[PDB]
Amino acid sequence: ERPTFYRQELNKTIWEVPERYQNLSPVGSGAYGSVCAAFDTKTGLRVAVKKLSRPFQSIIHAKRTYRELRLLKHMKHENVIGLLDVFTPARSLEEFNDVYLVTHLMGADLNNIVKCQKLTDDHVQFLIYQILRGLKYIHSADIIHRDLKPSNLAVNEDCELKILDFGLARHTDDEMTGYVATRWYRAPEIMLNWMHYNQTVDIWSVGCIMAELLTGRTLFPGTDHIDQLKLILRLVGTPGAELLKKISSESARNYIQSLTQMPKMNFANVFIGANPLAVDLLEKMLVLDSDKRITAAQALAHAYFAQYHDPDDEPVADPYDQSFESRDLLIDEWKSLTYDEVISFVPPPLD
Ligand SMILES: O=C(Nc1ccc2ccn(CCc3ccncc3)c2c1)c1cc(F)cc(N2CCOCC2)c1
Repeated sequence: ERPTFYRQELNKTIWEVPERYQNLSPVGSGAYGSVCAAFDTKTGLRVAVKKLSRPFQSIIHAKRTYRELRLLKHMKHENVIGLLDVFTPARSLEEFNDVYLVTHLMGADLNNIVKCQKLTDDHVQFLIYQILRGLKYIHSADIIHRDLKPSNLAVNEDCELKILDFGLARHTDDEMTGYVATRWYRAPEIMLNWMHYNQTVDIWSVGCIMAELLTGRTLFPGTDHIDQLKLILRLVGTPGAELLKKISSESARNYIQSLTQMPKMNFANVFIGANPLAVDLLEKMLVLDSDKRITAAQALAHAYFAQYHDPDDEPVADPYDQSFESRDLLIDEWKSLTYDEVISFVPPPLD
């Protein structure tokens, strides 16, 4: 049953993959992984193959490897990345040291859609509807994306959208410093660590994306974390009594009350010419208090998407057991858990 593997050096990386994968070519890499494009001769699909970099070098890395595979094996939704294959060249656990993941090849993301074409209200309707439909699914499994930005959304020529995560390196202080797309879509409560965050972090990110599809421009292109907070508060208004109380960071909470109070602005006078229903939806997404933000499920029932809403084709996820996240284990334990998931993978219906 075990395929035959062949070797190849590509940018100083030894790729050992099954013979089904041909025409391997580097797309990109980082600390957590290397990615190639290839052609899958079994399914006939252009695919991305990610080779994980030192997946078991520490506890943190091992747990991270296990986490991603558990996530990917669970996600089965039209608007969310599907796992086509996972494999390792190793014939046993003793020699299990490499993991490769395969999915459908992107190419075009929402970033290049927004820069290099005219988007109509009906295109915006369709693209945000598909982000929220994917999001209803993943939130239903208590999965939080936390890094939704236009580079993590794949968009094909028919305007069909998938949510993925193309993060190949760590989410460090330096990667979030300055004038960077890395921070522009983050809910303020996670950007400044105000509190224990909830899944409505992702809804904040949708609002910033929806706004950018409407105007063609970044909503909050802060030059640093504080400049970004100023851009945000200028639009949505400074916190009132109720929200401040909920900010457990005494340090965060005292910086806020130094700011001069500002009202929420008129969104119709920022988003000029836009569908009044878009503006309405945006006002419900872009709300400082995460408790009061619209959820994906609620947002799908909004008038703005009447053209597309179908309550019988907006599925929820099967229960997802995340108890491992509380679990403390050894590198070797995380590794064998990971091995069991590799060996147990069943590919999706062909094709
Ligand atoms: O996208 C993820 N992983 C992944 C798996 C396989 C491949 C192959 C290539 N890449 C890089 C991205 C890419 C894909 C296709 N074509 C070009 C590039 C992979 C990345 C991924 C990982 C996660 F930990 C969470 C989510 N989320 C969690 C929350 O819900 C959404 C899914 C997605």
